[PDB]
Parts: sequence; C-alpha cells; structure tokens
Amino acid sequence: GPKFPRVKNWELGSITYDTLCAQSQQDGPCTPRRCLGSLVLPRPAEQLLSQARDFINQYYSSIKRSGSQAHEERLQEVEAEVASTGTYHLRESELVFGAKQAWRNAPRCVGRIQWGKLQVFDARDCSSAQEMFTYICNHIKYATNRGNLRSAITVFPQRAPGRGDFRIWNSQLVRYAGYRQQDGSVRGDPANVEITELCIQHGWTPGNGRFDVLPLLLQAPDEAPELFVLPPELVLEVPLEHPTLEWFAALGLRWYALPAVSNMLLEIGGLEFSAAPFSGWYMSTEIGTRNLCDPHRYNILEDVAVCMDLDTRTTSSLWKDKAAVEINLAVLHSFQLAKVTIVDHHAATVSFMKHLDNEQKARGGCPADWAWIVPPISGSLTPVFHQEMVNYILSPAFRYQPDPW
Amino acid sequence: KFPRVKNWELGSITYDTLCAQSQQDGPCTPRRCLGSLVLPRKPAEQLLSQARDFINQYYSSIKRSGSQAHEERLQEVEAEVASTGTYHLRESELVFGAKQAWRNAPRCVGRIQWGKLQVFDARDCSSAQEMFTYICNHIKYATNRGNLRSAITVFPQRAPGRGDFRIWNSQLVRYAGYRQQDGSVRGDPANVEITELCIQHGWTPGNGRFDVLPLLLQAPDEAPELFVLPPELVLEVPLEHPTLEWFAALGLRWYALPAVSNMLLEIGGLEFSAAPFSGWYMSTEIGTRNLCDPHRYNILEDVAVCMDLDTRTTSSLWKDKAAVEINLAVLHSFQLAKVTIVDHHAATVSFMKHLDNEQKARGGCPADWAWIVPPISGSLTPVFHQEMVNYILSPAFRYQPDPW
Ligand code: HEM
Ligand code: HEM
Ligand SMILES: Cc1cc(N)nc(CCc2cncc([C@H](CN)Cc3cc(C)cc(N)n3)c2)c1
Ligand SMILES: Cc1cc(N)nc(CCc2cncc([C@H](CN)Cc3cc(C)cc(N)n3)c2)c1
Ligand SMILES: C[C@H](O)[C@H](O)[C@H]1CNc2nc(N)[nH]c(=O)c2N1
Ligand SMILES: C[C@H](O)[C@H](O)[C@H]1CNc2nc(N)[nH]c(=O)c2N1
Ligand SMILES: [Zn+2]
Repeated sequence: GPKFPRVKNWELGSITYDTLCAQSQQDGPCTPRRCLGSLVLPRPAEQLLSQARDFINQYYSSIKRSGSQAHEERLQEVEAEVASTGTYHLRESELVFGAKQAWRNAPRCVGRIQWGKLQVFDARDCSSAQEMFTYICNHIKYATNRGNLRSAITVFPQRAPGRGDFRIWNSQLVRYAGYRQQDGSVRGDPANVEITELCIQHGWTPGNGRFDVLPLLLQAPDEAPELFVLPPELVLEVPLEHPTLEWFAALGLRWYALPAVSNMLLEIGGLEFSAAPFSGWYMSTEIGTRNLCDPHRYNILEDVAVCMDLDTRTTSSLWKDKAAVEINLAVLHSFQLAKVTIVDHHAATVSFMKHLDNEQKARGGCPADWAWIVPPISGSLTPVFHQEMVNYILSPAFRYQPDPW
Repeated sequence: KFPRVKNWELGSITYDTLCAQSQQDGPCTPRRCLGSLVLPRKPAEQLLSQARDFINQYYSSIKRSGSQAHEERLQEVEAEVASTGTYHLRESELVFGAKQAWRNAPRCVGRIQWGKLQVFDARDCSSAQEMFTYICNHIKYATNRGNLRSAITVFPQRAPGRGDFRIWNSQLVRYAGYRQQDGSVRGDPANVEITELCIQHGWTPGNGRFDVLPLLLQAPDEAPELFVLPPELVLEVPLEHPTLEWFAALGLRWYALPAVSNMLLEIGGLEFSAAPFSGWYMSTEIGTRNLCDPHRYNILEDVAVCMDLDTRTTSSLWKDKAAVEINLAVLHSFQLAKVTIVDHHAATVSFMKHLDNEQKARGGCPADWAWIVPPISGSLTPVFHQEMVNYILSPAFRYQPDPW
C-alpha cells in the first residue's frame, strides 16, 4: 500500500493510512529498537522563525488564503518583528485558531469531537497576580454556567526574553486538599499533598476535611506567587448518591463540576504561553474510576465493596470490578440529577470514533495515545479498544512543563 | 540511552538495560509511535551469528560459559552451517530456547510461569498423521483432567528446499462459525474462514454455536489433511452463574485449553513453523473478549436483558454490569468444574512480581502495555499504573502469514 502507517480497526475490519504524521516536526520517545509509548513523561532565533512561519502557514490554510498577499505580508511582518525584537506577537484570530488547534492536536484527549467549539479568552493584557485572579474567576464563571458547562481557555501573556513567567502553581483550578497525617496517611486527595503544603507555607490557613477546595497560587513575572481563595459560590460541586444503593449518599462523597487544567504550556508558532488554563467537562470514569478508586488516590473501593457486602478477601469474587461499576454509576447519576454536564465512557468513545473519521477526511489522520484514550474500566467494551492509533506530536500543542518551584 | 520506567502507584523507578540486547527493530520511529498496531507493517553469516549468540545464551544459562563443551558446540554449529547452510539444535537447547521465547514474549501476562514448560520434541515427525498423534498427546498431557500444565510441541524446522510443516488452525481448539445467507454468523465469527476451509477439505459440518473444529494439518508440499479430535480429548466447561440461575439457560460453554498453533518459534536463527503451545486461561479472555466482543459471540445485550437492565442508554452502564457478571460466571464455572483458570487481578499481580524478578535477573522485561493491561477494570489492576518498555528479544514467537 501507501508509505504511511496503516491503521486498522479490528472490530470493523476497516483500514486507513495516516498521512498527517508527515507534518510532525518534533520527535517523541520511541525508536526502532524500543517502544516507550506507555511512559507518562517523555524526557531561539532562526529556530523561532521557522516555527512561526509554519504556524502562519497553518493559519492561512485554515482560512484558505495560502499564497495570498495577506499571507506573504503577514510572514514578512513576523520576520521583521523577530528581526528587531527577537520575538513576535499573534493577532487575536491567530491565537483563537492556535488554541483550538492545540486542543485538536492533543493525543491524549478523547473529547476532541468538540475541538471547534472553544471559547478563547484573551488575557494577554494581564499585568498582575490580582488581575490573573479576576480573569480566572471570570473563566470559571463562564465555563461553569450553572452546570451547563462550556469549554474554554484563558491565555495570559507569553514568555518574554529576560522577564519572569506568568504561572499558575496549581495543576488544576479546582483541586482538593491533601493533608499529611501523623500516622503517615493522608486526609483528602493524596495527589495534592505538595501543593497543599505550599499553600500553607504561603499563608493559607488549612481546613481538615476530605474535600477542601484549595486556593490558588498565582505568580506574576518576577514576583513570589500570591494566594487567592476562590469564593465558594463559584465552585460547583456535586454530592454523590447512587440510584438504588440508598446508603451510598451516607458516604459523603462529592466531586467538583469543572475539570480545568492550569499547569500546561500552550505553544503556538514557537511562542510559549506558560499560563493558559483550559477547561471542559468530565468523562465519568475520571472521577469514578481514577480519582475515587486509584489506590494512591481516594482509594474507596474496599469501603464500597464492604457496604455492598462483597467478598473482599479473594480476587475471584470480582469485588473490585463490581464496586467500581457502582461508583461510576453513582457519578453519572448524581451529575445528571444535579444537571451538571458529564459524559459516560461509552458515549465519549463513540464520539471519539466519529472524530477519527472526521479528521481522516479533513487532515488524513489523528494523533492519539491509545493507552490514554481507552478508558480505565471496561476498555474492550468501548470501540476505541479495537482501533489502532498512531501517536505523534503536532504543533500548536499543550506540553507538560516543570513545576515552578 | 536507557529508559527510566516508573510505577505511578508506588513512585518506584527502574532503568531498562535489557533492551540493549534487542537485535530486531519494532514498528516505532521518533516521528510516530505504532505500538497499538497488532501486526508489524513489515545468508550464512547472519544465521551463524544468531546461532553463536543463541549457543552463548545456552552455555551461560547452565553456568558453563567458556567450557570445552561450549567451544566444541560453537565449532559443530560453524562446521554445519559452513557445509550445509543450516544446523540443528540439541534437545536440551531446544528446551532452553522454547522457555526463553515464552519469557521474552511481550504480550504475555503469564510469564511468571516461564520456567515450567513441558517441551515435546516432535522433530522426528514426517507426516500429517504423525503430527496428529503428537497433537493428541500434547492435549492429553496439557489438559490433565483439568489440572492444566503448560506445554509446547515442536515440529520440524523450516528448510531451504521445501515447504513448511504447518497447522492451519490458529488454535488447537476453536469453535466453528457458519455464515448464513443473510450475513449473520452461527458460532464464532472469528473462525468463519477456517470453518469454510475445513468444509472444502471434506469436513461434514455441524450446525451449533459451539461445534469443535477439526485440525487441518500440513506436511511439506502436500495439501493439508483433516483430523477430528476425539470429543473426549477436548475438555469443555458449561457456563453457569453463582446466583443468577437463568444464566445456565443461555447454553454457553468454553473449552479448557488455550493452545496457539499458528505462530512461528525462532531459536538461534532456526525457524519452527509448527510449534503449538498452551497454558491456561485468564478469565477475561473468555468472559470479556470471546463472549462480549461485538465481532465475537457478542452476548452482552442478551445478558443485560436477562438481568433486566435499561438497554437504551449508555449511562446505565448496562454493558459494564453485564460484562462483570459474565466474567464472574466463567470464573465460577471453571472453579466448579476444577479446571485451572486465573482471574485478571491475580494474573496481573503475578506479572508485577515477574517484572521485579526479571529486573534482578536480567535488567528488564519487554512488555506490551496494551496487551498486558486487561480489557475490563484496567486501572483496577497494578499493571495499569506500570510503565513498560517494549522490544523484541530472541528466541521469540512471531506471527507468520496464513499458509493458504
Ligand atoms: C469537552 C469535554 C472534554 C472531555 C470530555 C475531555 C476528556 C479528556 C479526558 C478524559 C482526558 C484524559 C484525562 C486524564 O486521564 O487525566 C483528557 C486529556 C486532555 N484533554 Fe481533554 N476533554 C475535554 C475538553 C478539553 C479541552 C477544552 C482541552 C483544551 C482546550 C482539552 C485538552 C486536553 C489535554 C491537553 C489533555 C491531556 C492532559 C494531560 O496530559 O495531563 N480537552 N481530555
Ligand atoms: C500458564 C498460563 C498462561 C497464561 C495465563 C497466559 C496469559 C496470556 C494472555 C492473557 C495473553 C494475551 C492473549 C490475548 O489477548 O489473545 C497471552 C499472550 C501470549 N502468551 Fe501467554 N499465558 C500463559 C502461558 C503461555 C505459554 C505456555 C506460552 C508459550 C509457551 C505463552 C506465550 C504467549 C504468547 C506468544 C502470547 C502472544 C500471543 C499472540 O500474539 O496472539 N503464554 N498470554
Ligand atoms: C480539560 C479537561 C477535561 C477533562 N474531562 N479531563 C481533564 C483531565 C485533566 C487531568 C486531571 N487529573 C490528572 C491529569 C493528568 C494525569 N491523569 C495530569 C498529568 C500528570 C503528569 C505527570 C503528566 C501529564 N501529562 N498529565 C489530567 C481535562
Ligand atoms: C498460551 C496462551 C495462554 C492463554 N491464556 N491465552 C492465550 C491466548 C491466545 C490467543 C487466542 N485468541 C486470539 C489471540 C490473538 C488475538 N487476541 C491472536 C492474534 C491475532 C493477530 C492478528 C496477531 C497476533 N499477534 N495474535 C491469542 C495463549
Ligand atoms: C503507565 C501508564 O502510562 C499510565 O498509568 C497511564 C495509562 N493510561 C492513562 N490514561 C489516562 N487517560 N490517564 C492517565 O493518567 C493514564 N495513565
Ligand atoms: C488495537 C489494539 O492494539 C487491539 O485491540 C489489541 C488491544 N489490546 C489487546 N490485549 C490483548 N491481551 N489481546 C488483544 O487482542 C488485544 N487487542
Ligand atoms: Zn512506540
């Protein structure tokens, strides 16, 4: 066949070839000798100018003016700006396009069918930590929209030569505190023990619940971060109940509505936006399987299995599997009752298959990371399991960045 | 460079140095990762060096690396390749090699058992009839009345001047799939092609959902011949549920013995095109894949209705609930009939232990994450949380093209 990777769907027997991977200008971690696709973390001047040119060409294609006079004029304006200042600046519509494309490009995101619908708040005028806070409250307010969630991103000023970064220290806008106890265990979310402890060193008076919303630690250029408490009325939470296990509500479990990543770098045309929090809505297995049942997270599987009267002393009862189903169901059910947008792992993966087909036609492929795309329960019950995927990095992109401290 | 391999549940890190022993490229490049692909897209000096390298692996395993015997063995090998273009393995080397192929298999979650493998040397086989007798003794041995024992039977190697010994079936025990005029399949839609081949070679077909197939066995450069397994050799387990008593009414069943029969065994550059091997099942293979895959027996809907679940919306998690009950039925029924099986939690725990043994023994363990992590309750098992490095070491089991 073609000299492009052949991709097969083993449920349907259908074949495609990914031609888009040819556009990748950045190597991932694999080599002919070994595959490293399961690793979580893979570890300017004329360099900028070629990233910028490439990006401006993408922009002009997306509005179909490629080769036009407005296109060659924009390229010239960008070289000139880099020429004299070493950096350059995006037009507003370039930023909107770049941010949507970074989402569209993200191999780990199963929600990409929605990529074209993304409210881009331009916060490139922001000049203080206080002002980042206001922009973030606004974002949370718009995005949350009383339960009818809307995707969004807010972009703060880009990295600039010499000057310090804008950084949000929290990994998400909304996270629960984790408090290291004297018996070595953790109350709350163990994932957040470090950020929690940083909040405290920085003047936060800590709570002591399992579900305490963390304040934000916001760093403007060349300043220590400042601490901001989110007004509780802005942070929508959903108390968890089960549709028929009546005791489940008695567990006092809850989760917040808005998944908002706050510590990733949005890179567009070689410009680096170090603070650019984005949010969507949840797929239910993020909450009910990973956050509530990971052994190194809330770890509630046993407690639930015991309430369900399961045989927890033997693996072959499938007690873990049965409890996790019920916690997942409780998540879906409680979000539905509260009218807060959520999608189950069946409907999300069916939509992601549709995304693959849309992108096969529009661009000749879709970068996707199978291990992250297949949900953490019921994998082979979803269509994505049976679907081969090609993973590669395209730009614009969201990239992990090291913690600021 | 050596990859750092992190476990995200426990925070522990290793470094894989075994991968430097890989002599053999996989599908991935720095521009794109292809590790979710099921199949690979794709002279005497070269045989001789895979030969010496394998002979070195063997003497080193028995702690005699430098002995008379080692050096005299390397010379035999050299003397035979120089003269004939090929060579032969000693029975002890074949045994070492087969065990090592299994150890090295990145898709196998049962490798904690790698040292316990009964190897039948069938390289003195000259006819499809003889292949059949060897296969029957393998099934009898491996089945052992439900107390299953891992086994491999090794038929004669490929030779330059001639066709391969092959078993056309993909497993020694498979259920027929009969296509109907109106597109539907009766039985296992994975086995329609092999079913029709058996019929075209003179098999009188059954018409059930669970008809055990005959073997099409091929000696070199002859048409394959058909052999019906005696039903008493093929142990089967009726499926029932410990609490839902209508589940038995579904009339479901599965065979005890997973025995792969279409893969090529490569040892020291020699290739054994027929070398069927078996162990015992992990319950998710039957309960989740074979019974619930939409392109397999696809019974999820039926089960969900018998459970009275709401089928018209994904968000009732009716599929998840039914799959769990089916998996539980398999484990319960294998346990009841006293036939070895292992659940996905116990199996993945044993694999973690295997990773650790191999880290000490060899500096690494090649593993294919997408195949190791089970197809339900992924993150509920420890292997979800374990980074894994995938690469090809030899001795190896390899995929090969269907012979027809
Ligand atoms: C609209 C609803 C959305 C859904 C249901 C969704 C779903 C998901 C899920 C399930 C993951 C994997 C999460 C994990 O295991 O940690 C994820 C990852 C991600 N998604 Fe989305 N997504 C949505 C919107 C967004 C938006 C609006 C953006 C960016 C504009 C985005 C970018 C990402 C990125 C960058 C990752 C990777 C995160 C990382 O590596 O830590 N997605 N998505
Ligand atoms: C003793 C119990 C054993 C268990 C529980 C077991 C478990 C498994 C499982 C679950 C798979 C994935 C199968 C699939 O999804 O189709 C597998 C693959 C495999 N195992 Fe095992 N294994 C066992 C013994 C063996 C033995 C004895 C050999 C060889 C001597 C072997 C070689 C393989 C190979 C080559 C594969 C890859 C097969 C393929 O590509 O289709 N395993 N193992
Ligand atoms: C916009 C959006 C929507 C949605 N439904 N889910 C999300 C999930 C975001 C998220 C939440 N909790 C943890 C993660 C990741 C791990 N699963 C965080 C992470 C950690 C590390 C070490 C690397 C990495 N790339 N990402 C990501 C984002
Ligand atoms: C020795 C052993 C033990 C055990 N528990 N399970 C097995 C399962 C073997 C098996 C059964 N049925 C299908 C398969 C594979 C796909 N899941 C067959 C296969 C197909 C293809 C196209 C490629 C490939 N590498 N392998 C493998 C073997
Ligand atoms: C080791 C492994 O890569 C890691 O546990 C991955 C597996 N798949 C995942 N998939 C998603 N969506 N999110 C994750 O955090 C992970 N974790
Ligand atoms: C496309 C994907 O690689 C394919 O569905 C794989 C996924 N993981 C698997 N895992 C095992 N153990 N067996 C399988 O057949 C598969 N199939
Ligand atoms: Zn790879």
